Amino acid sequence: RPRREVLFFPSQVTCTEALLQAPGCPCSLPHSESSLSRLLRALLAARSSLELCLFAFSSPQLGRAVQLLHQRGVRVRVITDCDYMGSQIGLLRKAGIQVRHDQDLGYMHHKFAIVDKKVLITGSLNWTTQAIQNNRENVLIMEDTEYVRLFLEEFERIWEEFDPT
Amino acid sequence: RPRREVLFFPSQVTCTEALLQAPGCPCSLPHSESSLSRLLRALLAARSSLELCLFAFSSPQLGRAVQLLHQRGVRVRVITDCDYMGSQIGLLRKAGIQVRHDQDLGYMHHKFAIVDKKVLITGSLNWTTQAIQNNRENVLIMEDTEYVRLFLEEFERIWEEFDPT
Ligand SMILES: [Zn+2]
Ligand SMILES: [Zn+2]
Repeated sequence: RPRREVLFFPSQVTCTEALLQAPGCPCSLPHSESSLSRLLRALLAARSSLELCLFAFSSPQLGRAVQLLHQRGVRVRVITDCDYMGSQIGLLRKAGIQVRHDQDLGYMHHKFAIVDKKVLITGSLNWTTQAIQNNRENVLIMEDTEYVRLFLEEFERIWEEFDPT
Repeated sequence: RPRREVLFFPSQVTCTEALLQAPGCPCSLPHSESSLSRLLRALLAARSSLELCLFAFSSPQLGRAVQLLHQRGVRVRVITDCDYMGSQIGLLRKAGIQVRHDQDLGYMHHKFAIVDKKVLITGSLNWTTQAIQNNRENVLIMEDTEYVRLFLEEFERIWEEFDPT
């Protein structure tokens, strides 16, 4: 019953235009699933809340997904290692998504996301196009109440530590 | 019944001299458990096989643990991103442990270990003293037959790809 998946990267290059509600498919890419499309779908399943705790976040596809969730009324909170001050984090911040951050020293090295306080997405993968398309990486997607509890506790500790006020 | 733990880092600094069978405790460090001691114990529980697939590996404590397992007759196979050509990987290689490697370009970005084809240890953590003592990181320790199967399959694919012959 409970979701337990693992995605291995590098991801196959596939079309995500419909998934990401592209404005305006006739493209040449495969229209089938990949590790990236599976990750996107896990995130886009969010109806209530998304916590993101990511060392690095520059993927425009993943940025678009998070944008759409914010536009849908999902409560999005993001922690990254760098403040990123046309970056994705810059665009998320401009859209009104709360982003808190570390010293850009390497210290905040988690790569996880929590969807609706019920699904934990966690791996070796930094959310960058370079890593997604080129690196050997893993991302776990788990509906596990204890892991979600413990990761949400960690998230909230880091969230409060980085409160700009 | 099945093990499902998560270790969060940075690790408390605690004594590991007895655990790592130090030659020759009167030290000033706490003699209690930490995220690092828990990781060490998970590895040292190996009786048969250890597969390590690690972006970076420079921790002398973790190096010592792997050494001891090799000396105990455990079948140790290591994949790292860099060839490391007094490094830990150098010392493991000299001791007769088979190490295979990537291009030192960032591509081999996993941070996992498989103990006795039954426990998967996987996280955000690179096995370096700097990361262990300073970074916010997670390491999962899971007795999960499907995750172990799929991670062992991935390991073997990478192992064969990097066969020096
Ligand atoms: Zn298309
Ligand atoms: Zn001691």
